[PDB]
Amino acid sequence: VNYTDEETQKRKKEELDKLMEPALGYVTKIPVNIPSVRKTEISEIDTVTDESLSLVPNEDKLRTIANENYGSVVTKSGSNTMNFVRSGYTIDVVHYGLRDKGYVYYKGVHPSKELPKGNIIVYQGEWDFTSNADLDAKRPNYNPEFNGAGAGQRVGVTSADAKERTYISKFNIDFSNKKLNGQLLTKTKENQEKLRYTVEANISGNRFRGKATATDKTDPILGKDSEHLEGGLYGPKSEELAGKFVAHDKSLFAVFSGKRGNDVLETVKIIDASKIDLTTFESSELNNFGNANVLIIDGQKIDLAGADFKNRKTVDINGKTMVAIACCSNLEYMKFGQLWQKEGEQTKDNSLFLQGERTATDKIPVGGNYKYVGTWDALVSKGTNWVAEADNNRESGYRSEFDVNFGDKKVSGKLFDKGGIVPVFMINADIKGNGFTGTANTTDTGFALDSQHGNAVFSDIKVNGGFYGPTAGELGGQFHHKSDNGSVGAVFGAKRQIEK
Repeated sequence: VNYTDEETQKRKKEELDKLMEPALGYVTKIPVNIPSVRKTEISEIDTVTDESLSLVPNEDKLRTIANENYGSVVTKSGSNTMNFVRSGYTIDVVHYGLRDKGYVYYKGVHPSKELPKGNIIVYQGEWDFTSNADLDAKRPNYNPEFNGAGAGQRVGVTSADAKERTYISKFNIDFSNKKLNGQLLTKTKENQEKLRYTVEANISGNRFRGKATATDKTDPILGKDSEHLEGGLYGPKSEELAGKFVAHDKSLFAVFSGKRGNDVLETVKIIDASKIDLTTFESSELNNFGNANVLIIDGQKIDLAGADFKNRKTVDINGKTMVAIACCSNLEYMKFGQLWQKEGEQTKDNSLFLQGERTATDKIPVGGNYKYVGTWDALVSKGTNWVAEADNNRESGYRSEFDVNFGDKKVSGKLFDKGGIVPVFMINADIKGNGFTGTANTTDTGFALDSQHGNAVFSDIKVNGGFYGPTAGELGGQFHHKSDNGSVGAVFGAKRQIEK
């Protein structure tokens, strides 16, 4: 007697919804019937959190079982075609019995921060799948598409088990409308194509959510619809994509990849996510999927939302205990602050970070003058340390104030020390697209590190920033510099104002 958990129809839906959460990648186990049961659904769908394309998800765990049973592992990843994504399988091809057969996966690297500006862009690639296992269903003993007999009855069938067929994918991405359509086809040895799924999805950030409609509902294996297709663009300028879908009855798990051609396209920033190392004052990029209220550290999520003005978040990731101070509550489409690993009594690898969801270029105001008001975080190093930390005091806190002239395409900013009446930094930038670029300067004489005490002087430090939100109602930016006569790293964000 096989006793299992009674999963409500509600519970089943919620289960699939969790699979829609963006990630660098996903991997699944190929179902294998235990001798007791007759049906094994696709169940253990795990996220991929490692950031190296050479690492094949769970191949290590499979090679372990394979060697003991003297099996033979074969891996298909598309590594000879793709530069930023990997997809396919790792399979024990001489599999028999009840041991593990393998895994189906996709993973990607450098979640895209720039998309092509518009038009319809073709992406071509491949796809793969594993089915579930079901004795009490459909599947004929002879299946002209798959090698051998009984395919899909006691063990899940995969694209690896296909007879002289290739599995090709084609996508049209409408970047103007952030829509995506696609076809998943099979091609036989006689160059004859057969459509198996059509794909439709909506782009948000660098991710897409949608559905896969089965072409042939009489198909014993590839015949069920999916209301749960998710994937993402990868590569610095969306050179490639990858994703998955799960059939609504969990009878199929499919992965797909895609790569656009060599035609050079004009791109636009959709996402800002970078960090400044408060030791080297170098800037490095962070993974991000289009949500600025989520920080991705080692492929795992940290929620930055909170009830206070700024919030301290502590999450344990890969043994490393991380702490992030995220500001601010009044900013809906951006976050900035401090990031470090808690030694427990120190801080390891201190850094500042900036994240934001860029405004659409055609939604940047063509004219007008507005005031932006927020805070900032910084660190200055010249013998001793000078710090600025985010606060809620608009009067005499670590204020950040901006006048934006959209007509003259100009941004002018001032960063104040606490209690100060004169800014310590003055920002002068030019608005280009949905961002701005310029310089940060101290006064001729600078500002005291604190009450013979050395003080900081900085000339023409490069400033990078962007406008965030539907109508650019928020802005933020960063700058950093390393030298022997003083170093600095700063991040700031501000909210557009109205007059009462």
